Amino acid sequence: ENYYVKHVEFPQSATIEQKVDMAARLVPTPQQYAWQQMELTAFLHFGINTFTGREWGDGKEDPALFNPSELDAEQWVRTLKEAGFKMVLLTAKHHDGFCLWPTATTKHSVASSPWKNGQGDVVKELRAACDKYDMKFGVYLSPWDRNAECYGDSPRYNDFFIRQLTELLTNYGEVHEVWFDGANGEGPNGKKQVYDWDAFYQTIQRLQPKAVMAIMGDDVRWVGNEKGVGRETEWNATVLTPGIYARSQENNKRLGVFSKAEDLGSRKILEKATELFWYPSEVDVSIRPGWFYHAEEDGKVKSLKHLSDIYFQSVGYNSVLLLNIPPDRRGLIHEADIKRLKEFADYRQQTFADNRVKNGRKYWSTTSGGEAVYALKSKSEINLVMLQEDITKGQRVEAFTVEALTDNGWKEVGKGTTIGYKRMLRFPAVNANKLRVRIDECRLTAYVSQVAAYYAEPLQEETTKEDWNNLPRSGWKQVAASPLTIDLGKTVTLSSFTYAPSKAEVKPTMAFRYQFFVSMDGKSWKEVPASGEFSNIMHNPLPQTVAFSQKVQARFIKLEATTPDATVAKVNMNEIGVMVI
Repeated sequence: ENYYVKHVEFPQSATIEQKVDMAARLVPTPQQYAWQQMELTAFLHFGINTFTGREWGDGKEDPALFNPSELDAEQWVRTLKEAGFKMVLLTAKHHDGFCLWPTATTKHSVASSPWKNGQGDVVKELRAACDKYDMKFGVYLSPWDRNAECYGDSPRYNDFFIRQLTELLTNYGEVHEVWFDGANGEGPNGKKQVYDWDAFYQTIQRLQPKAVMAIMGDDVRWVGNEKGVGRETEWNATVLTPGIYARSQENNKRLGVFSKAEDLGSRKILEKATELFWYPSEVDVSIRPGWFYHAEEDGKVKSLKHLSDIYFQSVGYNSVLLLNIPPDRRGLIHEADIKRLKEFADYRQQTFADNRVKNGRKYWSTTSGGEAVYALKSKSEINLVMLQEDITKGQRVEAFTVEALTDNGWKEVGKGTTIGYKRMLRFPAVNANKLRVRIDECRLTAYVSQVAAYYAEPLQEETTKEDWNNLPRSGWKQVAASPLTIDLGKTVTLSSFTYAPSKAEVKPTMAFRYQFFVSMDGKSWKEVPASGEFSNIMHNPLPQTVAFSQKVQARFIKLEATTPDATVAKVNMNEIGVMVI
């Protein structure tokens, strides 16, 4: 049994059967395998953009603006260690070109900033904190540089880039990941850099034998979006050609593949492929809407439910999750982010504390149609199953089914396609005493190395914060759907009600003409005087607050409405707000 490390070329008139056989035996390097094991890593977007409020800087920023008031990289790393992250990855230089360490290559760095009298080095402080907490360290060094005069004079910039890279990879200990962002906004006009990606790779390999080269790299593949969503069917043995190879643009176009594409490795797409790459997916997403810190987003840190969903759709979908948490203008991770990271870590810890499968590491070799049964611990209730393949021998599983043995027989609890490094399936809780896994389809013989099962507490979405409703709807009860009639849950005095079409979107069924009524007992209804028209709502579906002439006492409210077409409107309780005095 032989394996192809990282790349395999199919012989010129290989049959699909031969391609499948070779594909099944394509395997990660030790560095790629070690990377995969991390699972959960942290991005730190920090730089001059933190101080200007921009997501992308333009290269004209004054270094004087870089001035963190109380920077503490130990606070960053302690927070992230405690939250479960296995590496921290710093934006040493973003597209704006401002360097966070005193590089010999340019004046456009912390050396030209007032921070610590020009004597600072953020990269150094982060490395010292990683040293203290035994945290792995990675660097983001933007290929696109909007400050450097030599950008787009290709050989000069390539040398410049290598000199920056060499500093980062020489003076700051071991580096486990080097991130080369593909983003470039020069556009059809402006500067045209031809990067020497191979020389950059040779530098990395010489200085940092453990490192993987990511994104514009052939070690780690961008998942294809920034929203935190991987693929249910995730082939890390992939036809997608790393962008750093000169042949990539033509070969990817010929196969109809690109980073965001749906299918990057099915047998169907193998048909026109002439080679295959071990090039595994990394899901990058921010804890906030933006990558850099904005105070405006302090109330927009992603909810626990959303972060959990991201986890299940990343780590649970055979990707590594790289979650960004941006330090602020103090040079600290903000309190809101800290609290939410702790919540997320506590949720994962609770969820994975008690594996209910006994003997789940019985290594299982099977071909298509094979089944394996696993006993559960006494009195198990489960709603989460985790599977792994032995990817040291390739990625092989193509379809599978999972069943749980109840008091009243086997119940199907999930179905999937790929497994890979790790695949998790969630389903409604069941009480069961065994689990059965069936490999419906696989390449060659599949090797399942673990099955595990858990009870994950179901999480509720966060309540949307609305400045036009100050009586939480958790206390309301719907009395009637049409006309929408609502018991607010106690007697209040109202200054207004608001009608907010769902998603602020126009629809044929929206309210236009209306009468609003109030009652103390839900039987005797008094009309509240109002214009009776949500004027222009069919061209502007943003919320409309109807300010009352008088303070209005109410226990129950009722909205009678017709649509722009004079039909009966449909209104949901979530589209109504009130302001209590």
